[PDB]
Amino acid sequence: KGPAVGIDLGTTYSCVGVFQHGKVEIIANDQGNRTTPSYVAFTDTERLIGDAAKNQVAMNPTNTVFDAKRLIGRRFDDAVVQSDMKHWPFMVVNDAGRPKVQVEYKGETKSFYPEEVSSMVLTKMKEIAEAYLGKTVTNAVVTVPAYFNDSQRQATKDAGTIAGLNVLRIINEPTAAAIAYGLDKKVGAERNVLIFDLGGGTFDVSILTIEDGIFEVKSTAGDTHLGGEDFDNRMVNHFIAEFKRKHKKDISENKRAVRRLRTACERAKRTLSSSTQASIEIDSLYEGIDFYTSITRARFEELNADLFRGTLDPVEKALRDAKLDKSQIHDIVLVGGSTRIPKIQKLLQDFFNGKELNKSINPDEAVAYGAAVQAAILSGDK
Ligand SMILES: Nc1ncnc2c1ncn2[C@@H]1O[C@H](COP(=O)(O)OP(=O)(O)O)[C@@H](O)[C@H]1O
Ligand SMILES: [Mg+2]
Ligand SMILES: [Mg+2]
Repeated sequence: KGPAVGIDLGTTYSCVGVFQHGKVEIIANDQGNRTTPSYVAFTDTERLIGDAAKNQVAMNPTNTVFDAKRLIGRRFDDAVVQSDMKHWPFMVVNDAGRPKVQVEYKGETKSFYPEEVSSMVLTKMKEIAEAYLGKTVTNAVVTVPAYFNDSQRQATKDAGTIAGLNVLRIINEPTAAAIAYGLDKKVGAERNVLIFDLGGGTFDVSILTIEDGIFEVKSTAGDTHLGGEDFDNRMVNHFIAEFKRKHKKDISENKRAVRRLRTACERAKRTLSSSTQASIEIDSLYEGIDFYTSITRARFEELNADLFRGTLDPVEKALRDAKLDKSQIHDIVLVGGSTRIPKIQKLLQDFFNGKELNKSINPDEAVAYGAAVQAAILSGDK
């Protein structure tokens, strides 16, 4: 038993919540973080997961694993797996039709099914909740993309059982997100909700119709390769070029420097959702040279402008596929870290002619939050 937890097992970041005393507690990890990166690192001594794993990525490119969700419940020959393989710095191999991640670990070669990597991320998530709860955690609602097929669902469920979790339910991320706002508890006459989920690596738009607490996916739209990482990349390019003019050199081909630069860019991006200017500071970036710079919000918004404006296309598409008009949407919910960008909130709001957004719950926590809630309903404690 214990309390049952909600866990958003995310493409790039995951989050665990628990409903207690009438309230969801989004649980902070060991580093104080309310979301934890979906990273697994192998070194010659130890196995790292989350913040630890990501914190050393620039140092250990080829043995740090991530993106395991893009492999979950799929076969090695899947054309999606085949193109994806070409951007990961880690080695992916075929095991009798099944993809496996191949790493070096303590000097030995080892290999893992997606559901095993995802099981390690769910372990770190279980242990977060347990350290907060001072209890063993056993029961969990785990979330998945609405477009997820029965096999993808089943492998995630197995990710759970391998982490030593009993998965009370696999629920769609955009439904969780609607639940966290209490949208499944309105008044009779059926409602239309749009979930606008812009994450680290993926963009999903969902239209959900809610009839007396029952939830139906009318349409889903989006882009499997649009997310915060892409805005970070437009920044890396700005900065690679900036070093050329300032310091008369080209860092492009140094893996480590470009990664370290990636990390500073990601962090400065987060600051620009709150401030109009952000500083970058990197001791000894390329051959001894220190990099000090800044980036304004206007220039961030400039490097990314097509990407941000373009997020409105899947919105029109999803509205078209749901046989719905703009004016027929009752709530718009923001899900995903990137929806904290004021520009994107401006595009989305303008499109909906001034309609208010549901944005009071941190968008990178709304999935886990609704899942925490649904988990307490499924345990009886709600
Ligand atoms: N404050 C912010 N402003 C802009 N981007 C943010 C902010 N906070 C987090 N992000 C971006 O959110 C993305 C993470 O999305 P999130 O929903 O947490 O993960 P996932 O897509 O894996 O579910 C990352 O690219 C991250 O840098
Ligand atoms: Mg997500
Ligand atoms: Mg708290």
